[PDB]
Amino acid sequence: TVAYIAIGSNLASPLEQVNAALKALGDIPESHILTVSSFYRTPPLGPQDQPDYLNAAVALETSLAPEELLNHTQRIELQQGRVRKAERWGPRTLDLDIMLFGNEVINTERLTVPHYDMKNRGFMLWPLFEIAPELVFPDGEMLRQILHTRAFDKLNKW
Ligand SMILES: Nc1nc2[nH]cc(CCCN3CC[C@@H](SC[C@H]4O[C@@H](n5cnc6c(N)ncnc65)[C@H](O)[C@@H]4O)C[C@@H]3C(=O)O)c2c(=O)[nH]1
Repeated sequence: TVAYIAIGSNLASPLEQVNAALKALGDIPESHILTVSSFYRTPPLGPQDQPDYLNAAVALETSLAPEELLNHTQRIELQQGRVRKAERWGPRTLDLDIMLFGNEVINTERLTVPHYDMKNRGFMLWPLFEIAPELVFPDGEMLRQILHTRAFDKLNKW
């Protein structure tokens, strides 16, 4: 099954954290990366003191069940998501979100697929459109149609 995973990091210098997470995704059992979007920069919209986010999308081929894939993404967040710089580990700065999982619809306590808010997030839709422009959602909405309707601002490459 082709799962599409959004990866974001708001560390001040996030390239090494993002690469550690991508390496970790490729090492998930019974799975392997098919394609990775470019890295994109998303400035914060409200308070300008928060760092920019680095955002990307990953196509992962996997035979795992959806909740099993979520277990691994959450393990990676626990293992790689915090960075130490001086005397303490900072807060979690890495987010891994399952956007789509084949054409399955999931609505459990733990997992909502398609991701509940991806249709409002250019930082999710634009990297996904780069790697899967013909993507169709389980209910028949088209990724191109969503971007056409909202005319989201394009994001700069990192
Ligand atoms: N520029 C920019 N880039 C950005 N990147 C990412 C963000 C916000 C990340 C916030 N995001 C982090 C992961 C989860 S954490 C909560 C619970 O959600 C459950 N869950 C349900 N369905 C899920 C699914 N499909 N995948 C993964 N978890 C899923 C899970 O059980 C967990 O316990 C959702 C949360 C959110 O999006 O609400 C952001 C930004 O703000 N700005």
